[PDB]
Amino acid sequence: KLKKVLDKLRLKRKDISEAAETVNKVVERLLRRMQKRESEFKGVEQLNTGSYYEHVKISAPNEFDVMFKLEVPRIELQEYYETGAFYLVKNPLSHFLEGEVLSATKMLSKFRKIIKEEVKEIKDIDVSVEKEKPGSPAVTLLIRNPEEISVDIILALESKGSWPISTKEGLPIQGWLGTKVRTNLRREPFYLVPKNAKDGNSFQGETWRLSFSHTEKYILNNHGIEKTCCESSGAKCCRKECLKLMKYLLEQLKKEFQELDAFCSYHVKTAIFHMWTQDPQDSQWDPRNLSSCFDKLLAFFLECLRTEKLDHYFIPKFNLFSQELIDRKSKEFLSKKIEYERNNGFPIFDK
Amino acid sequence: KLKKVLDKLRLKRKDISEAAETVNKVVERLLRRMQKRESEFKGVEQLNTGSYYEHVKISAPNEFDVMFKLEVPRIELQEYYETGAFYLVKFLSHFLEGEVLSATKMLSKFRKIIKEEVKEIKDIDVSVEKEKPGSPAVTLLIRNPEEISVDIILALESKGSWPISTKEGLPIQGWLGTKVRTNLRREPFYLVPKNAKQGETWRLSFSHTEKYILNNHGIEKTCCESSGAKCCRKECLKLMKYLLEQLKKEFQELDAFCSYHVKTAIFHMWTQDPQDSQWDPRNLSSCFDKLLAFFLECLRTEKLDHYFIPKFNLFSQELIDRKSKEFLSKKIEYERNNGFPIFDK
DNA sequence: ATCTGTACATGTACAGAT
DNA sequence: ATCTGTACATGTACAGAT
DNA sequence: ATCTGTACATGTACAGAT
DNA sequence: ATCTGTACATGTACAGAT
Ligand SMILES: Nc1ncnc2c1ncn2[C@@H]1O[C@H](COP(=O)(O)CP(=O)(O)OP(=O)(O)O)[C@@H](O)[C@H]1O
Ligand SMILES: Nc1ncnc2c1ncn2[C@@H]1O[C@H](COP(=O)(O)CP(=O)(O)OP(=O)(O)O)[C@@H](O)[C@H]1O
Ligand SMILES: [Mn+2]
Ligand SMILES: [Mn+2]
Ligand SMILES: [Mn+2]
Ligand SMILES: [Mn+2]
Ligand SMILES: [Zn+2]
Ligand SMILES: [Zn+2]
Repeated sequence: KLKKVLDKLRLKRKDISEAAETVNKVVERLLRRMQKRESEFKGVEQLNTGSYYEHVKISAPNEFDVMFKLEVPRIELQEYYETGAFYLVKNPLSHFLEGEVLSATKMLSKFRKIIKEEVKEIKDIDVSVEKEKPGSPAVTLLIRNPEEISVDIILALESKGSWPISTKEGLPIQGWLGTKVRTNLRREPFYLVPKNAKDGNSFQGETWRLSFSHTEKYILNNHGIEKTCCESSGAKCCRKECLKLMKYLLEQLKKEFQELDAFCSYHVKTAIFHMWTQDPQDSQWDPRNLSSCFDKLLAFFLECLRTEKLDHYFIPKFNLFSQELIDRKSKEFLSKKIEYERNNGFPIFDK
Repeated sequence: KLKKVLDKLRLKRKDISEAAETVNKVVERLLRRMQKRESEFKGVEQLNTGSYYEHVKISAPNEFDVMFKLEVPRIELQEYYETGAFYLVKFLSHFLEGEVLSATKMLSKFRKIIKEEVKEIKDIDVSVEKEKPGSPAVTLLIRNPEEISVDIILALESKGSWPISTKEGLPIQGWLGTKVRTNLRREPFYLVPKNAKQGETWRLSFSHTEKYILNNHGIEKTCCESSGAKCCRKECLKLMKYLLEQLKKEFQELDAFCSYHVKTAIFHMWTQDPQDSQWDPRNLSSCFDKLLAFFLECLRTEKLDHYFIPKFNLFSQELIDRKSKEFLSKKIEYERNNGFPIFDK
């Protein structure tokens, strides 16, 4: 029943194969262009992230996320007004500086210009660059070989120092993945992507946001308290399956209802990270109990909506569901929709 | 009772501190000599190994193992007979015996250098132990004034795929898992100048892999961590090591046995019984008793396969006589059936 | 002659197809 | 249950640069 | 190239709580 | 007796400086 829904959401190998071949060609060509001698982005490296590379993409392989990450040694960070997530950042990049402050907007604008130039010279493939969207750190490619595929090329600064202080009590995996895992994860770099809002606030053009997309990918692919969870000599859990179901519920509601424009799949991802922390035992995600596991995720998400509280998993003081970011009305609208589907056998899964 | 024995075997923080301070001085000075000096071993790097660095040393901090590992440009290995563990090495040109990199020549120069440097140490009472023909180590004897031995082990580091003899080894797939096993086998492998029984042959070492396993020994990621549950795996290893050590002190008949037999056996047992709840501290007695039963079965079948190299039998007749295994069997069974009176010594 | 940034070589987990 | 395409970590060969 | 600084894992040690 | 919290000690991966 839920299993039949998962059957419908499963990607097909033929679609995967055809989509990846084209995405890989485009991305490699753009990455090579970035290495040309006079490029401010020479030395940028690729990191594939997001649902496709975590194996939780649903319905079709039609949206791919790729970070083009540039190491920026000897950075000093200044927190933007105690928000925990947003920072000012203070030589190939000297053209993007205003005094000692690195402009996210100048740097993103040049990045976009280079990508557009290279895209125009692709005659192989039907590909174009989507109009910039406010609040996005990405240059998005629209590929039509024939099926529509979007690729988000995300500009990111790489810093190898210790993670900012706002993350100190974040990543609360000690009871689940453990202390050695958390220590090792926090020794990896952290990333900053352009905030890129057009909201008339101070430093609009120069504000960067923390990204832990690499850490999140690791977690999704190494998600059990037991080392053998979902391995060929261990037991299958239903953690990724619950994430896929919850993502589908949101995707379906969002297609129908403009009232839900403020919500995105990262809200669901964040909520399930909290549930995986609350219920760390693999036996609490037994496949035989798929319905009750999905049901408890739903109940948890409803509580987050109704109490207006969903803390960023890495930055606990940052509340993704504050009234400042999302209206009461929107949260209540979504709450009623979720409770309806839950209590009437998920008719939206049949559409 | 077993817990009281463990209390006696526990190292004291003050002894640890005093022993490590002296060991670290001597080791650092030898490692530095191997460098800025125009030695064939320039670029050798330190890797601490064995029971002290795995936190399973018992009784006193009086025996330390250190590898001085040298990366060597793509070598070619030829298995010695079909021993699995021993190899001739081809492509430091000073250490060739017509094209083969001689374990004896290379170890001899290494040992010469260490001896020379040791003679110039004036602040610490340290000497080099007479060479043992079976040993890949240059062994130091420190009087601190307590007696401390340090094994400085020369090792070639190779970054290639592990040799074919290890293909079915490291059988951790059901315990630590496939990602762990794959990642482990992506690390280098080591060759130490332990001769086959000759002079040119080298032997495989996985001391780095063994150390990782002892530090990451649970099916659960949180085993023995501050937000997980304590298991009794290392405590059973300590107890079994002490039983062998005590029997070996009393009976010369047991000279062919060593702690690495016990280590190998418990690796096998941890693979057979992977679940952390099968090693609950409340069940220390049962756990130690099943380790004993397992070891007795290894003795009775004359079979103890190297954990990494399955065709290498540490209990073959060629290495250990039938009578020696039977002698040990009887001793172990006596201690087991009389409540371990040797633990009270 | 050597050095090297770039891309191929090797190996296998994950999960879809049969 | 087996077979099989993709992703990806790490080793290494080498055209072009020095 | 080498070396120090940081962070926190692994331990010992012991009082107070359970 | 064990568990839990704090203090005190060593080992170790790796960034950044030199
Ligand atoms: N607001 C945010 N805060 C932190 N990280 C974010 C974020 N938005 C996106 N990300 C990161 O960037 C990745 C890609 O984002 P999206 O493409 O928008 C979604 P997704 O996780 O890939 O699933 P989907 O594309 O199937 O909906 C996320 O997986 C997450 O790691
Ligand atoms: N026969 C062998 N084969 C492979 N590796 C061996 C070996 N003998 C010793 N080693 C490696 O070298 C390490 C140190 O060896 P030893 O000092 O002889 C023992 P130990 O494991 O340190 O315990 P112990 O010194 O408390 O008795 C071992 O732990 C192992 O990793
Ligand atoms: Mn995505
Ligand atoms: Mn995206
Ligand atoms: Mn030792
Ligand atoms: Mn030794
Ligand atoms: Zn799982
Ligand atoms: Zn444990």
